Amino acid sequence: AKLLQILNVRVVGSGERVVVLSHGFGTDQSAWSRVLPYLTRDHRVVLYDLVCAGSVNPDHFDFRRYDNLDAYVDDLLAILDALRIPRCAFVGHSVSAMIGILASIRRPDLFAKLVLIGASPRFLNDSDYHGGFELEEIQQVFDAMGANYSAWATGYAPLAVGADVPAAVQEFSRTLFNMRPDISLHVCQTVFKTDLRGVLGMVRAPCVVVQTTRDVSVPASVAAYLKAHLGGRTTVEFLQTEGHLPHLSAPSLLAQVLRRALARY
Repeated sequence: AKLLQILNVRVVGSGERVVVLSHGFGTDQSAWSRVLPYLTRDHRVVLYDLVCAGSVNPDHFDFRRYDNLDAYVDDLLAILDALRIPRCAFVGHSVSAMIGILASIRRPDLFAKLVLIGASPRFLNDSDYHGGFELEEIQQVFDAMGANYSAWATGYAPLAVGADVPAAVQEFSRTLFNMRPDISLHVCQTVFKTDLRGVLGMVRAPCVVVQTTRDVSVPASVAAYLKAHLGGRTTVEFLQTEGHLPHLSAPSLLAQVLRRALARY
C-alpha cells in the first residue's frame, strides 16, 4: 500500500469494468492523458508510474532489485492487490507490454484482456527472428546514452515519435529528460536482455496487438509473430499512423481502437 503513493497511483472513471494503463520507457502516466477521457465514462481506470519514471522519487530505484522485469510485475500485482481488484483489462506500452504478458502468466484469472502497444517479445535480432536491433547497434546506443544523455535523448525523441509531430516530440522529450540518466540506461538494458518468446504460448488471456505503420523499435513482422505464438485469442489492430508512441502522436486514432477493445471482456 506504500506503493500506492510511491508509484503515483490514480484511479479515475466509474463502473464495474477496471482498466489498467501502464506506460513505457521515457514517459510517465501523463502520456495517457489524451486517450483517458474516452475510457472514464465506461471504465474504472487505474494509472500508475513505473518505478523508473522521472515522476517517481529516484530514492526508490533499486538497481539490483529491478534487474529483471519480474520485479516490475511484482509492483503491478502489488498495486492491484492493495486496491483489492481481482479482475481487469490491462493496456501496456513497450516494456509494459512485456510486464503485462508476464503478469497474465503469473495470474491468469486477474487479467481478462491485454492490449499491447509498441509491443515486442524481444527487441534484439536472433537467427531468423527480426527484433529490430543487432547487439552491436544497441551497444552503440548504450555508449551514447552513457557519454552524453542529453545529446542522445534529443536524437532519439523524434525517431521514437516517428511521424513529424513536433508537439509529441516536445512532450516525449520532456519526460525523457526527467529521467536520471543512469536509471534510463539501466531500464533500457533490462528491456533489451528480456526475451519472452519462450513463454508466449503460456498466455491464455485474449489479446489485442496494436500495430502502427512503422516503429523504429518494432518491425512490422512482430505483430504477426505475437498473433502466431500467443496462447490466447489474439487480434492485430492496424493503426494508420507512423511511430512508436501513438498515444502521444495519434491519440484520436488510438482511442477508437481502445474503445472497441475494451467494450467487453
